[PDB]
Amino acid sequence: KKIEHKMVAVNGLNMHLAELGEGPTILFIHGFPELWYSWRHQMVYLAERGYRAVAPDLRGYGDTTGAPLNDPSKFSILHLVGDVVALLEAIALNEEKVFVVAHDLGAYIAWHLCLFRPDKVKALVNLSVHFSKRNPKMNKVEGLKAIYGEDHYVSRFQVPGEIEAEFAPIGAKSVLKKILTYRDPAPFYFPKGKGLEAIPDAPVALSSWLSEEELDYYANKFEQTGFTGAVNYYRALPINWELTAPWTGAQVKVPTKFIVGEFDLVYHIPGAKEYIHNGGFKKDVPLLEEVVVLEGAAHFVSQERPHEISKHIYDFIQKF
Repeated sequence: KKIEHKMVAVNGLNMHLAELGEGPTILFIHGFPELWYSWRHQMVYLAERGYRAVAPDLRGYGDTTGAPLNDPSKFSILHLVGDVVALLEAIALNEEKVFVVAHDLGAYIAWHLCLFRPDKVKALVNLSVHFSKRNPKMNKVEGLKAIYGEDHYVSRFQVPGEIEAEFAPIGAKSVLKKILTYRDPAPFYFPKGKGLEAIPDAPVALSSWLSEEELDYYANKFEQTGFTGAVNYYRALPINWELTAPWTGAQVKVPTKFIVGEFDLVYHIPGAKEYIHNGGFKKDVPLLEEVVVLEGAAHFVSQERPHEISKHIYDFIQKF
């Protein structure tokens, strides 16, 4: 009937889980700066078609508690995959393998889940963030800084306290509205002191997919938690690069479908389109099926194009 919420002890956290439906499990993993709630439309669509949809708030987000906000080292990709493995052990006890659907930093987590524990995943649908072949020369923060400079969001998120202080006088609702409705293919810039002024606005009609009630759901949660938990994922990127050196040259061996919006800023990182479409991606992910690009859509595809995303998930997982 209705979406059920519970709290589950996992990997030192008290994790909030939302759940709908009965049948084979699909784990949904949200992105930045989002919540379990970003999957609202898919949960309904797949539950109606005989699956059990489960979507947690990740470490540092929403109603999930226990991670120390003052130590970004506890938001490493090893901690995060640890969370997910523990979650699956707690909530999918009689399914050796489950389906995984993920978006943005959720997809970053999912790629590493499949590297570390392919035995847990039956098939994967990842949105927005393609596999990143580890660059042995430098970490991702340094790479993106070399391209886009110091005001690039990844660079600005690095120093603890700074982006939090930038957002404080603006309020969570304005920050989330600006990010959620963003449509330009350039990365976000947060120059010191300029608030949201360096972020262009699209015509209002292009965000009619986001109701005021939906926006308020996010704004209310983030008013309470703040942004430190979410931003700490980016502060951990340098250590993530060091910690993942053992998987140089390793392939993801799980059957995979990848989907991205035409206007997604990640899709416009220099080299990404080449990697995705011209063979590199398929080499790292040998069971990657045909890549899907959603024409006229931007980053938040699960909410902007819910039917297309829901159906793409259903059609993929039905093959198994």
